[PDB]
Amino acid sequence: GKVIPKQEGLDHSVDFLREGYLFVANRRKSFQSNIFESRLLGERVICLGGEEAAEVFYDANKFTRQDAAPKRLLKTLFGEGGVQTLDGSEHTHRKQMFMSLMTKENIDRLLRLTYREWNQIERMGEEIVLYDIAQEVLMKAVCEWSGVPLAKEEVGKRTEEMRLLFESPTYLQGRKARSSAEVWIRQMVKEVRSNRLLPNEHTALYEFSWHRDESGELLPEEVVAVEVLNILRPTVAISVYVLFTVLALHQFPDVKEQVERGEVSKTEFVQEVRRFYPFFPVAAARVKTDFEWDGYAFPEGTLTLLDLYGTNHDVSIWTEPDRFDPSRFKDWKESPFNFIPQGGGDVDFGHRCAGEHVTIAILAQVIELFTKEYAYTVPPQDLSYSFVDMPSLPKSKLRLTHLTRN
Ligand code: HEM
Ligand SMILES: CCCCCCCCCCCCCC(=O)O
Repeated sequence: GKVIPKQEGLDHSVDFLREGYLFVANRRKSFQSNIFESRLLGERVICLGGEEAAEVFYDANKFTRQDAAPKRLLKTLFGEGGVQTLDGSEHTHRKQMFMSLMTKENIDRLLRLTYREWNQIERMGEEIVLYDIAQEVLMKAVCEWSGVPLAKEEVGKRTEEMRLLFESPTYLQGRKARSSAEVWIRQMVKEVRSNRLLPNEHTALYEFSWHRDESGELLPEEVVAVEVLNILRPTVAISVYVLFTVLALHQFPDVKEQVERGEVSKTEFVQEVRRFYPFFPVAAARVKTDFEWDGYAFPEGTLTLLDLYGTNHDVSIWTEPDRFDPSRFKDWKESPFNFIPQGGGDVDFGHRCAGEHVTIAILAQVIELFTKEYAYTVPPQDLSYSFVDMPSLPKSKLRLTHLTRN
């Protein structure tokens, strides 16, 4: 029989913009609570953080993603009708559609495509901006991987579009991008179902354009365009983690040397990059019907936020969360709720991120290239990144000089 700590005032949206990734964490410390209530986007909002609130937030008996995501993110970042917006058996079936791609062999294909693209950054020369090059590498690799025709002369435009999507006046700049992208891919989709274009099996455009939902029926063309965009867009967004991974290599020379000696694996270095650096701030959902957790009352329909970054730095879960220390993962298996940079819960039956294996494999290959394959200088520059602006980026965008093969 407890009261949920409540912030006074009519609107805290401005405060959420002011404090970004530190909003939930500042209030969890301030209140000394894993739960509190704010007002934003016109509504009462319940905020949560930590292992046990995470396990509750991913309890499908208690929470629903139906109408959870705000319509403006549907407009710019997520797409309408996507797997994000789905329920029960329908969601399980479509989520199995995404997971069919994440086989080891199909990811191997992707990683061969990224290696081949990366191999050409020796082309550009003695001075690269890593964020730009990463985006273009990833865009060409993931377009190829998904059977998506991407001509050379249009690589700037399409990669730019995906960037405005995952970085979403600028609001409707991102809106315009989403529209352009969606008709591009919708176009290609109808050329697939009418045999004017023939993408390979085990690619997203092929397997999605042909997908039969649980009725036995193909999906609408715009929905297919959305589901493809939910692979193209976040793969390019991996560029942010590329920046943070090379930054980690430069910022923590001792762990870099432990990576090169094999004391810590590449996977573990990647995990600690995803835990240490901010990227996705909160997941969202809605109380299904009135329930109680921990003596607290959740009213039906209440929008609810789970703190991903904050949970990843939770001092009750992690020893010295503020130290970059990949050895914290060796040998340590995470639960599905204590380490959640790309969502919590079970991937196949919950809304956890589809692309985690892809993310980790691409970042591990980056560690290999930027320690063993290439040599380079990091000149003095602004390598700081924001805790309040979303998403966070090292300011200089990682300017590398004197980049030569080892
Ligand atoms: C190749 C790269 C990626 C792919 C293909 C991908 C794909 C997806 C998909 C399909 C979903 C919806 C899952 C569902 O509704 O069941 C999702 C959600 C999500 N993704 Fe990823 N993503 C990628 C990269 C990333 C990156 C770089 C981040 C950075 C933090 C991230 C974090 C998340 C989070 C937090 C969610 C929501 C979890 C939730 O709603 O419970 N993903 N992703
Ligand atoms: C309620 C979610 C607010 C997110 C606002 C900041 C955007 C950072 C997330 C970008 C991650 C890219 C992955 C994706 O494209 O789906």
